Formats: sequence, C-alpha cells, structure tokens
Amino acid sequence: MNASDFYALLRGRGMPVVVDDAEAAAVVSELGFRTVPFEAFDFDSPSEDPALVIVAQMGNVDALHGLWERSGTPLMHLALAKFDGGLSRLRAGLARVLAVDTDAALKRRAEAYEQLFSSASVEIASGEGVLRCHIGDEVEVGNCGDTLEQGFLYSVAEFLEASVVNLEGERSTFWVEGELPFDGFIHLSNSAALKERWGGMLDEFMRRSREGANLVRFADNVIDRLVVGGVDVTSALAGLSQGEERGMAATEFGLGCADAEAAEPFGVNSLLHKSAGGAYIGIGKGLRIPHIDFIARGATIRFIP
Repeated sequence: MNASDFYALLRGRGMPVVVDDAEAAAVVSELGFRTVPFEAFDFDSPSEDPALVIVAQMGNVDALHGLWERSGTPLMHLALAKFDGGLSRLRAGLARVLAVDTDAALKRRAEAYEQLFSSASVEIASGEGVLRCHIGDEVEVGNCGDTLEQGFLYSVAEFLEASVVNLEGERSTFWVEGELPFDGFIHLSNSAALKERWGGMLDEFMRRSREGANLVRFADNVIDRLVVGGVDVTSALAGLSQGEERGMAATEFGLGCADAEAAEPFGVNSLLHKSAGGAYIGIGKGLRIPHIDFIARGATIRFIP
C-alpha cells in the first residue's frame, strides 16, 4: 500500500493507533482514534490493515526497532521518546500530522529525490550563508519510495522529506562545506543512556537557539564552528563528540517537502521539524552521538547539474 492512502486512512480515523502510555492513549482517544496498548497489538499476524505506532517511552524503542522485517502489519511510527516524550509534543505532533497536505508533500519529495539523484551538488542559501553539498556517483537514501512494504517501518516524518545519508562511509554519498544560518535544531537519541549524557546540554542549546543568531559552519564535511543564541558553543559540542562515531562529520542532508500548516516553533524537539520546508544538515547517528539536525526552514535550494 501507498503512503498517501496511509495518511488518508489516518485522517479518517480509519486505523488503530498503538500507544505505549495511558495518558498519551487518552489524548489519542480524544482525537477520535481507537487505541491499542503497545504490548497488546498483534504485530505478528499477516495483515493488510495498517496501524500507527506512537512510542512515548524510551524503554520501548528497542522493541520498536525489533519490528523491522518482522511485523505483519504495514506501519508508521511517531517515536516521540527519541526526542521529547511529553504530552504537549504528542498533542502538537498529532495536530501537525493530521494537518499536513501529504499528497503535495509526496509529489515534492519525489521531484526532490530525482533532483538529488541527478545533481553534482546542491547549494543551500540561508540568509547570507551558502552551504554546498557535493553528491557522489552512488547516492544513499534512507527511503525514496512512496509505498509501505510488508515488514518495514517508517517514521511518519519520512514521507515528508527527501534526504541523502552517508551510510556506508564518512562521505560515501556526500560531503558538505560552507555556512548554514539556521532557525533551530532537533536531536534524536536511540537510548536512555545517550539522552542522559547529551540531553542537558542539547536542551540548553535548544533554549538558546530561540534567540536567533544561530550558525553552523562545515569545512571538509566537519563542523568547525557552531553558534547558538549568538554564542560560540563549538567546544561544548566537540567535547562530548570527541572519539564518538564520526565526530562532527555530516551524516545526513535533506529538504523539507511539506507545507507548514500547524508546524511547531523551533526551540522544542519535534521530530516533524524538518518537514515544513527549507533544508537541514545533520550530524551523528543516534547511537553514541545524537542525530542532530540543523534546520533552515526558509532556506532556498539550487541544484547544480
């Protein structure tokens, strides 16, 4: 089945919503959905009927990932626990998911991937800055399709963005250089340990980013300057990044393909922040460095053949 039909069934309350928290379940029930506890949903039996999985407790993220290639149901998920599991993020996140024009987003995403596959480089203009993303001959993408294949899981945000990833190597697909003034950032952690080591500092950066004057600069694919709230914080980030994963190397670049209806303000850690236009550049893998995306919501994009 198609992503477009999935989003249509979701807006029509035509599928169950699997939830791992009773308070979140009550919020989802108030929006008109049938809710099923996470431990109670039959993920095994083959089924053509889809479901949305909302994961608000970090303790269930390993179980969510374990559904990969095992689930009998077409699924998307909203893994709030990896970002910020609070109820306000659930309410706002669901408002955004139910408001976005997903058909237009899927068309823009298709066109963007074809551009990313046919370009030597991409220029991202944000204020006075220009970030250049040089794309290689073999382009790695997390997901360029429009369908939900059996056993695969997808974040609800996946079909609203077009992204290329340095999956195999530090620059197996692209490398970046230049400056990106940005509106805000988000950060994804796949474990409680990681979120505890990094969250205090990143939430402080998040707080300070609301005062604008945010800039990330890349040299030879690696951050060499980070400014948040007009304050250089490069050494803070480098201190925790030291010796982990690929340090401050760019791991992902992408374009937000959706409208901005009910989009949330920067300064909260919403997994939907990349989708509402512009472009973003990311570091980390979410394993020993959070996957951090610096987002320029109003950036303009030029593809170079």
